[PDB]
Amino acid sequence: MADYLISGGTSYVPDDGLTAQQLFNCGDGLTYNDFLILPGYIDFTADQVDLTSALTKKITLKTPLVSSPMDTVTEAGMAIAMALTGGIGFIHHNCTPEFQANEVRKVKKYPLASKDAKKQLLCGAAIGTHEDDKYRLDLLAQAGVDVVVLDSSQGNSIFQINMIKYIKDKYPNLQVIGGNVVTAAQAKNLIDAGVDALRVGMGSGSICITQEVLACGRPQATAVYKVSEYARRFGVPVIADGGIQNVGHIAKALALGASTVMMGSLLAATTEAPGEYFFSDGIRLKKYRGMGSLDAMIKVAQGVSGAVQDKGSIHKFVPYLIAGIQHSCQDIGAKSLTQVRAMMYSGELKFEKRTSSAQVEGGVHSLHSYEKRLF
Amino acid sequence: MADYLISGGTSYVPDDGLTAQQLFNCGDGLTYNDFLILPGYIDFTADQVDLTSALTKKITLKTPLVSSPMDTVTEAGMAIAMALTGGIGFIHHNCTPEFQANEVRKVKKYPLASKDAKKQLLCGAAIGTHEDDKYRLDLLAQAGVDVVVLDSSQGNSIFQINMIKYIKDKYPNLQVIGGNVVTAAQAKNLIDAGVDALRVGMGSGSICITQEVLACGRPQATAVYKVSEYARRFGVPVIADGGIQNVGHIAKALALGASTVMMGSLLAATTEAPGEYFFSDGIRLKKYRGMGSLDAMIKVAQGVSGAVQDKGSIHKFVPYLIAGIQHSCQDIGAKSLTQVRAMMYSGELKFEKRTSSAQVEGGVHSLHSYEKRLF
Amino acid sequence: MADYLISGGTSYVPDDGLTAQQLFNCGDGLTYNDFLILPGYIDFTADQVDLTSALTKKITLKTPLVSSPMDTVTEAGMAIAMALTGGIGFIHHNCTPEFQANEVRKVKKYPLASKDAKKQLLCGAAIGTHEDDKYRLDLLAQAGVDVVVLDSSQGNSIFQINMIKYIKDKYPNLQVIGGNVVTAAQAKNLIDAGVDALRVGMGSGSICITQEVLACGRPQATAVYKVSEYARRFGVPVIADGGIQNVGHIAKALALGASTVMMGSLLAATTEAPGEYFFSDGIRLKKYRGMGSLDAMIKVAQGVSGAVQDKGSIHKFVPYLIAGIQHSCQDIGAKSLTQVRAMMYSGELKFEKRTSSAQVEGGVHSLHSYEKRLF
Amino acid sequence: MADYLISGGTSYVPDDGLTAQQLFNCGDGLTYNDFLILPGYIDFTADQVDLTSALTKKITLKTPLVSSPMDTVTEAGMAIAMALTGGIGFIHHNCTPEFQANEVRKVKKYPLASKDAKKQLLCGAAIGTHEDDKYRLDLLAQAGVDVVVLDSSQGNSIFQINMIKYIKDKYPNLQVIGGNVVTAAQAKNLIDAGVDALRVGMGSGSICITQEVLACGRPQATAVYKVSEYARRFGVPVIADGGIQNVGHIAKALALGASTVMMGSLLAATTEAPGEYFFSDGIRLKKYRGMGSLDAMIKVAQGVSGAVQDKGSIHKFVPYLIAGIQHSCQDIGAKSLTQVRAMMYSGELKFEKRTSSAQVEGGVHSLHSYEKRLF
Ligand SMILES: NC(=O)c1ccc[n+]([C@@H]2O[C@H](COP(=O)([O-])OP(=O)(O)OC[C@H]3O[C@@H](n4cnc5c(N)ncnc54)[C@H](O)[C@@H]3O)[C@@H](O)[C@H]2O)c1
Ligand SMILES: NC(=O)c1ccc[n+]([C@@H]2O[C@H](COP(=O)([O-])OP(=O)(O)OC[C@H]3O[C@@H](n4cnc5c(N)ncnc54)[C@H](O)[C@@H]3O)[C@@H](O)[C@H]2O)c1
Ligand SMILES: NC(=O)c1ccc[n+]([C@@H]2O[C@H](COP(=O)([O-])OP(=O)(O)OC[C@H]3O[C@@H](n4cnc5c(N)ncnc54)[C@H](O)[C@@H]3O)[C@@H](O)[C@H]2O)c1
Ligand SMILES: NC(=O)c1ccc[n+]([C@@H]2O[C@H](COP(=O)([O-])OP(=O)(O)OC[C@H]3O[C@@H](n4cnc5c(N)ncnc54)[C@H](O)[C@@H]3O)[C@@H](O)[C@H]2O)c1
Ligand SMILES: O=c1[nH]cnc2c1ncn2[C@@H]1O[C@H](COP(=O)(O)O)[C@@H](O)[C@H]1O
Ligand SMILES: O=c1[nH]cnc2c1ncn2[C@@H]1O[C@H](COP(=O)(O)O)[C@@H](O)[C@H]1O
Ligand SMILES: O=c1[nH]cnc2c1ncn2[C@@H]1O[C@H](COP(=O)(O)O)[C@@H](O)[C@H]1O
Ligand SMILES: O=c1[nH]cnc2c1ncn2[C@@H]1O[C@H](COP(=O)(O)O)[C@@H](O)[C@H]1O
Repeated sequence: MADYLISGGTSYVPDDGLTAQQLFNCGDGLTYNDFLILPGYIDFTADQVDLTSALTKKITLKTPLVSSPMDTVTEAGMAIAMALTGGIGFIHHNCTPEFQANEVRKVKKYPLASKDAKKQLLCGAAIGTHEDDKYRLDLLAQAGVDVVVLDSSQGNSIFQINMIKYIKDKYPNLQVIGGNVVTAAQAKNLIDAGVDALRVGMGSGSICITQEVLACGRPQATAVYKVSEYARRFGVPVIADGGIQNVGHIAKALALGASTVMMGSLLAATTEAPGEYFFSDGIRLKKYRGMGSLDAMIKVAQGVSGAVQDKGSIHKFVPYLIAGIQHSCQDIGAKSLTQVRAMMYSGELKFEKRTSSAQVEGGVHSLHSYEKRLF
Repeated sequence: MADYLISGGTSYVPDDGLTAQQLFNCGDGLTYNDFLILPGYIDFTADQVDLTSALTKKITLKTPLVSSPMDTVTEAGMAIAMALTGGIGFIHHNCTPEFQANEVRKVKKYPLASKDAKKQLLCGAAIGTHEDDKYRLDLLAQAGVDVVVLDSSQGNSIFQINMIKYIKDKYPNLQVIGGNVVTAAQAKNLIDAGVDALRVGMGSGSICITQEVLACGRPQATAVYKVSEYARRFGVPVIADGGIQNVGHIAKALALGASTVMMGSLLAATTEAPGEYFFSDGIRLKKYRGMGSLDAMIKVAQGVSGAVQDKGSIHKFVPYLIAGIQHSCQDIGAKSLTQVRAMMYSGELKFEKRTSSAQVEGGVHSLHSYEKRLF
Repeated sequence: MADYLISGGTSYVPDDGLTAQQLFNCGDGLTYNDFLILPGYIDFTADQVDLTSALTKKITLKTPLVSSPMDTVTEAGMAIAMALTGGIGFIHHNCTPEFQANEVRKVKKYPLASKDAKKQLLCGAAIGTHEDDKYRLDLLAQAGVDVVVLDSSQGNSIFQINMIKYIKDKYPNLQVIGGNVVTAAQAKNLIDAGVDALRVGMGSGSICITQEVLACGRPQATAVYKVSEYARRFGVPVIADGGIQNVGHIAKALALGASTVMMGSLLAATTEAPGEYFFSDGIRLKKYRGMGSLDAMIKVAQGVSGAVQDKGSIHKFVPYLIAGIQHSCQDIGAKSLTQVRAMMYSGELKFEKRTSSAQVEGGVHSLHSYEKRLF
Repeated sequence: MADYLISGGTSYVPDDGLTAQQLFNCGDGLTYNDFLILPGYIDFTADQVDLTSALTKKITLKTPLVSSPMDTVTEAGMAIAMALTGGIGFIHHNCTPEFQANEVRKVKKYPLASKDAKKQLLCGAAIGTHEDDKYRLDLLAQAGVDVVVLDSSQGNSIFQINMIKYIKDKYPNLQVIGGNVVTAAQAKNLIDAGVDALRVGMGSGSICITQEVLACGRPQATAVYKVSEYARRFGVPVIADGGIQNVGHIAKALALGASTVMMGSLLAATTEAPGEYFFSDGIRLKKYRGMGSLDAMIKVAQGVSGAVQDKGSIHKFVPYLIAGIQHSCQDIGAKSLTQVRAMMYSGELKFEKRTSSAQVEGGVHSLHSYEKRLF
């Protein structure tokens, strides 16, 4: 009878909110803490949200947290902790090739464990783009790296396209990560070159000053939406880096179309981070450089050198991140991240822009003094 | 792997077209032959499209074609033909009450057959709104009418609300058809009164001049969309009358949210139409009056008296109408009318506005002479 | 110095007009005689405009005029005249398979000549979609047809995708024409199936009533723009049929992104058209049926049967069409049709919408009596 | 074949971003750090970007960095350093005429060297507008100044037009710099007066308070776009001053249509700056006054007096600025500044607006403490 015969299954569900296409075609450069996600319907508990998310076309992870190839964030002790909790790591290329191959060998021998066909835990390693970096890839492949990141500030070079053509005939089983891209044109110029997964976002890092120096980049959330919108046409996941201070930005990045979220500062200064601790004004903190900083080794500095206070160990930290992600996906109303992105591209999951006074009341306000403890 | 993990099930499906909400909020008064439906995907043959569509909250028909309570369109010989091919009829109230009760008795004794629980074919009968028309309803209920139409040019009266309150306590099993409404406010003021199904559209009849005389009404397709949009919130089907010359307007009316389509001129001058034929200039044609014409029996004329050439019998005519509806629902890409409306309200089924030169090339053009034969 | 150092090469060139993307995102359903092309700069004569335009991914023609597979427009005597003047023909499938294979054999044995590698003039032949039409393709391939048209009113069926998968492994050198499509979604669902060239436009034929009957289709010029916009992403030409009464609509269709223009009524009633002439009211005219008319051989009629007055022979007619196309491309300001489409997609070639009174003064007006002779 | 015959040369290149005309017609007053430039395609190294940019209609420089005629920024020791690294200087007019003529004589006798026909390095000198300043120009022409700046807060006076008419008949080979203009109307009222190059921007200086005092001016980037848009119609370069703290604003100013960038505070407190150093709270800093400050020599103050910490010498500083400009032009994707402006006015180079939270994450964030070293 009529209660099914008019529409069928779908109830009314009023039209409060903006969809993602309506939000990112107003022209404004929205970042993470500039919009938010409207809630939906809950019919499931929090702990039964599966965070299965693809890294490349062939590589699938159990949780979408991947780390960033920076010489103060990832080495072997980092990648074992990221892969052991279900993510993946990327050993930086700011060292000698035998050192990077040694560390990839170290992590590859060694619950949600993210292991390959031969039951060893996964590992990635970023390479450069210059001609001498073809020798690094042949040392990383002998140690058996599973995925490589063509680490560059600008991903639309003829050099990176030539490197992708160099990899996709000498190693047909190896997965490559093209980047960095922010616009859909340079997404096109890499997906036709054979990239298995893009890496979106330039300028919005916690240490990047390349928007302040080179006048280039774009706001982060618009990049994550408008590259993933193009990249799902060809079945290519994207990776969002930079701009993450908290678990809310991870949920926003996953909701806008990113598959995994790459984090630099939020995993910096852990126990598994390279380097060691030192004290400044009584606060235990570990230093955190950028790749384009002039502490890399007439040159321009696309980054700064700084320090971050510690946050303990990762095995007590990324459980908080994954628990925050499933609570956010509960309040959104989807049982998986795939269902989050399906509800977003289907127009069901609706967003809303957030003004400046709305931002300053979204946080902590109207208190004399507070202490913010997250877990 | 990634081909499911980004979106899942839903492919890309580019964003060509306007949805119905984007189409009917431009402000323009679009009618039937002023927009059209963009096609979709076919994975089914034409003849397996089921046209099951609700008439009221309790009454379900097998095909959405219902007839109009006009004294030159429906009597017993009409209603047996409409119910016998799966629709329903409405015996007009432009006669004495014993005549209408006699004809409803005649049709109720007497494939897709539209029969009740006691296996007799369904029948409706329109009543007035004045106080003496309470005696007509008590004669039609003794003959056992299944649904009644509160036939009025303006459906938001206190008189019609009082008649609905009079019916919904003396006959709790009887179904009522409130109308005519064109705006969502008078949809609200009847659905809270207890109407089982609305009847949308004033002024857009083939013989109505009440837009030209009383300056009231609205364009038909916008009425059918904006009342059905309100009426599906409460599980109330709507009926669209007027403006139909062809099977294309039936498909457009069903796609915009109407459940059944009421037709006056397209079933006028059939063999089962009341009256008899006469010849004028060698063309066999049967006359067709309007209810608000001054040939009803200081008064204003809300209708004209005219004539329509014949179209044979209904049992060879409504097979053409239902075959046109399933071909249109094939080209749209939905297996049922319920799926058509679900794709429309879900934003999947997309429309496009059509300009004046687009209308004049949509029909027949650039020929010396042609003959248009439909079946 | 500064006259080159500010911009370089590009002069000012003020911003009068609308680009094609700005024109076909206002939402309106623009057809051919509803907009027009703003002129540009001339630095070349008319006769040195080359009309080289691709039919499929592999087939290239010398002039973009192709004919339509209709049983009153194309047979062998038509296809020899179309191929002999540089176009191509498509022998209709409204006959027995041995008759169509015989006529394709007849045209394949037999200046701008459009010939293959073996120096015989090209020929196409439309096939159906049903299972028994697999036997027609194997008879047309023995006679050596160069391209086939999957002739259908709706090109997004599972049946046509299955036919394309059936052709693209049994005949890897054969070219297929998918259609008919009007929206970019069904362009996607065929280009991934392996179509070499799309055929855009439904409803806008000179004899189609399928917008008036099945409530489906879209205005023609918006279809030609929005499918070619999607189809040039994958290097797939499109073919525009219907809506052409004159050489102006051919120039508008080629400017919006179509590569070749398929014409039904404008080549009907020629000397090379099938059938024979007859007189009605003293005018020599030849009949012209539609495929969906009920004169094909419970069924709906998607077309009408009519007649067109004669226009002589093609060898005196298509020189007028190609001369009109190069005069239009002169006034636009591009030396080739490829340069027309490059100027259109680059935003250089600008358009302007045209209102109803602008249409009625664009034609002939303010005269007592006139005679319109075109060549 | 078809891969060239549809469009030709131009690939798809999706439509992500806003062009400059779409950006500066939203009405908002965008400045430098309020939008940014989307990247493009790289097929060239950084060091082969030529920064050849015109100063006037006749004067061409090798790098677009010019200095500002302020009595604490430019004297002879400044202009030799600016011209020696390829730019040009402007000796201020806040002194006696014999002193300015002496210093212009000093700089004119005395790699990318910016030299005239007689192989001496170029020099400019600003003059006033009052009647006694006609005597300054006749002393500067005897020492042989190559270009003069009519230094004024408002460039649309009858006084400055009379001075331009006074110069362009007594010195037909001398180049004049009209300014300051911010709107296209006062660009028109000077270009018809005979200006060889405009000087755009009022109020947006690092020491100007004339927006806070005289309620006049406009945001800087909109001025640089909307005067250069008018000025390239007549082949007139523009010079952008004020609002520059970094090399990113230089790249944004050059991308919006400026030919050279005039900088006041970014070259203040160098070794070649006039005056001498002093210490305040342990930081070596040199004072930096404004021309409209009441330290010029009932009057209103259009400027403030302040101080800037040192940045070393220019011969180690402007190599950083030019290296930042060619890295920015690499990431944009153009081999020259002329190609940057050609891609901008052609609609190829696309921009994007940047919100407030996008600005606060574009810089350094989420760190405990950092040190920002640029080279
Ligand atoms: N958030 C971001 O995306 C971002 C932004 C800025 C910097 N960074 C980091 O800063 C690091 C350095 O940035 P980068 O791109 O300048 O490093 P890079 O060494 O890859 O680039 C150096 C320059 O050389 C050019 N190049 C590439 N291949 C070349 C070749 N064969 N020959 C000559 N030149 C070649 C590049 O165009 C570039 O201008 C990167 O590792 C990146 O991770 C990241
Ligand atoms: N397409 C349309 O919707 C449309 C438009 C115009 C006319 N019509 C047809 O024309 C016919 C006549 O139209 P109508 O509405 O004027 O018929 P009606 O007899 O119902 O209305 C007559 C007038 O009396 C008023 N009325 C209702 N109840 C009353 C009561 N107890 N006491 C006093 N006045 C009362 C009504 O407001 C109306 O002004 C209708 O049967 C209708 O079918 C239809
Ligand atoms: N301008 C246009 O695009 C246009 C519009 C209308 C009609 N036409 C012409 O009208 C002709 C007839 O139109 P048509 O599409 O109905 O012809 P058709 O025979 O191809 O279609 C007949 C119906 O059968 C279905 N079909 C396809 N394959 C099938 C299969 N194996 N089994 C069962 N059903 C199958 C189709 O969906 C369709 O509903 C066409 O040749 C076309 O050229 C063209
Ligand atoms: N970013 C900027 O554009 C900006 C803004 C404010 C101030 N400034 C600086 O401040 C300095 C002083 O500004 P200013 O324009 O007031 O200096 P000014 O001496 O040129 O102007 C003084 C006033 O006299 C008027 N004037 C010009 N010629 C005159 C004449 N023959 N007779 C009488 N009056 C005449 C002017 O209109 C002005 O009101 C300028 O050197 C300028 O560089 C720059
Ligand atoms: O030196 C730099 N300048 C600008 N961006 C950088 C630099 N080094 C790394 N990045 C990017 O910053 C990301 C991490 O930033 P974060 O997550 O904000 O801390 C990395 O994944 C890189 O993409
Ligand atoms: O007299 C009248 N004036 C205006 N509308 C009328 C009149 N009589 C009937 N109608 C309406 O016209 C509809 C049928 O019109 P048609 O389908 O266009 O022929 C009926 O269902 C009534 O709603
Ligand atoms: O029967 C029909 N109904 C609707 N469209 C048709 C029919 N037959 C052919 N067509 C289309 O009409 C086109 C030619 O129409 P014309 O060029 O306007 O004369 C053909 O190429 C077909 O795509
Ligand atoms: O006194 C003043 N008030 C406002 N603007 C000034 C003044 N003096 C100089 N300017 C402008 O400020 C520009 C330099 O400012 P800056 O580059 O922001 O440091 C100069 O080129 C002048 O156009």
